[PDB]
Amino acid sequence: NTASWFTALTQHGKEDLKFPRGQGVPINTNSSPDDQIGYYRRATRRIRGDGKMKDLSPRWYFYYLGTGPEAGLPYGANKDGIIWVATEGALNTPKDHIGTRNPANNAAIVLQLPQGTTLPKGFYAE
Amino acid sequence: PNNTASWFTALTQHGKEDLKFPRGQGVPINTNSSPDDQIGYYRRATRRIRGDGKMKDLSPRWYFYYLGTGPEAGLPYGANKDGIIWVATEGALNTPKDHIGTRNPANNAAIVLQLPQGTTLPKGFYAE
Amino acid sequence: NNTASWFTALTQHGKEDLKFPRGQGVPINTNSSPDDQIGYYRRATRRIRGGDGKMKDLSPRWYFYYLGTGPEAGLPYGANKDGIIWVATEGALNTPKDHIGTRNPANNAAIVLQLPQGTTLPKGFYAE
Amino acid sequence: NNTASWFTALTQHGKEDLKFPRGQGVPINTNSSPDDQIGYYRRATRRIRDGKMKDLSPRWYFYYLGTGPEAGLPYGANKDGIIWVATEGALNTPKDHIGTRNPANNAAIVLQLPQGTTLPKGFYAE
Ligand SMILES: CN(C)Cc1c[nH]c2ccc(OCc3ccccc3)cc12
Repeated sequence: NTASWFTALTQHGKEDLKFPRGQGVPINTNSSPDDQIGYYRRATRRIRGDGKMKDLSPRWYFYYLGTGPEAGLPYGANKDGIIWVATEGALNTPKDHIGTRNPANNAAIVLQLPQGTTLPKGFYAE
Repeated sequence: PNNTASWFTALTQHGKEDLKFPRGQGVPINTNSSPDDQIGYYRRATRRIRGDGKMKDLSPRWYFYYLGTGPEAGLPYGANKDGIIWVATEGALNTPKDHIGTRNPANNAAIVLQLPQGTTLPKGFYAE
Repeated sequence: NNTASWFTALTQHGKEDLKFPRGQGVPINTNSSPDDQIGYYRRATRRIRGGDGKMKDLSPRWYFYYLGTGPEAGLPYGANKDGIIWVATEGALNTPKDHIGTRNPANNAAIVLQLPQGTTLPKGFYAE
Repeated sequence: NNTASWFTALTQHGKEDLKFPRGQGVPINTNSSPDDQIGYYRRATRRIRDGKMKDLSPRWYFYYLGTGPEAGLPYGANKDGIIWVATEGALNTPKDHIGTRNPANNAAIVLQLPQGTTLPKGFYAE
């Protein structure tokens, strides 16, 4: 059982998450500038108040390049539910030394975006 | 700064009943806490949202706060107030849990809420 | 002998594999104890001859089995195996559940798969 | 189906082949139990193209007992390119519950040995 190192973004709108070029990577003080590159993956949630199934707001979780459920996807690969982000000067190499989080040992880092970042309409952290 | 929060994620109600747990159950599991500390209250949070152009009432959410902490930190166990329901396990202490306090959401993530062994939640409630 | 899940299958009508948040996803079984609430879903894929005469896959079915029972009775909880996903209810014992075992359809109907109130499912799956 | 070691490789830059003392050599995996700390390293030499053929430094990959390209080998099995290792407290049972890694959805774990572990000469975790 693995997990993102960070908490999620919640989507309230109808369109997929998308950051402008050069933003989107959560702050992690234990990472280096080389490490600042990854993807957000959508997690869908469904529940049962009597209209059978109700789709809740999707959530989007960040994973460093080369880790997570899509560890094998190269940066920029087109896949539904996957969107790519990177900071200027980050290296296009797998971040196996960071890997993913095991919740039995570490709670998620509160997701925080760098000063001046623009979240698209409808998206909120926590 | 100046951000207070429940230590746990919310129980959302899509049914019509207020939250209620049979006496002895209903406090979420917190591996960083003792059985003395298993006492507190859920508190109701209302919300609206915008479908579009429609002042759309949303599903109530309930948040757990340990006894003596949170928005009703001053209220004693069992005090009657609309939007507040009480919960505790057997053998928990009727003492304020100031050492646990509330969560700083900038500093710590919420604990996803899970009722302990053999605890069901009323119809129309779900964790998220 | 040869046996069956105690429960009817969950069919995957979406691209997403079956998954549940920790604590969630064990089928409701009034004949069962909170100690027993631990197991796995196993994907069963069927092929069929299509109208063009080529084999083609049907929608995958996911069958629940209590821990220590069924086709993967040898696996400990959390084992890594394609087509196997794990579920456990808060406070279930990580012990093999050989006392409840698997079903003989000769003398036992399957229990209609029902998930506890407030269970979050992935898209493509439906909770009756 | 086609899988990979859970860990990055040990590269043999020298002429010593792997060998650890009693109870040493199992990589640090916090998603495993004292029961599981048992398995083998398997050599993987690669060949590269002045226009002749060329060996590179052999890469040793760790596979838990019961898993990998030699999953049907019991502990202590004698085979060229196979070295065996176990921690005190481990079980001599196939660890199919760990299995091997699909790189599509899991990054490699950087191979790390516990403090005090002794390595032969010429061996490095790149
Ligand atoms: C939150 N967890 C602690 C749940 C967990 C309990 N017992 C496990 C055994 C294996 C596992 O994941 C398999 C695995 C992971 C990394 C490397 C090899 C194999 C996960 C778990």
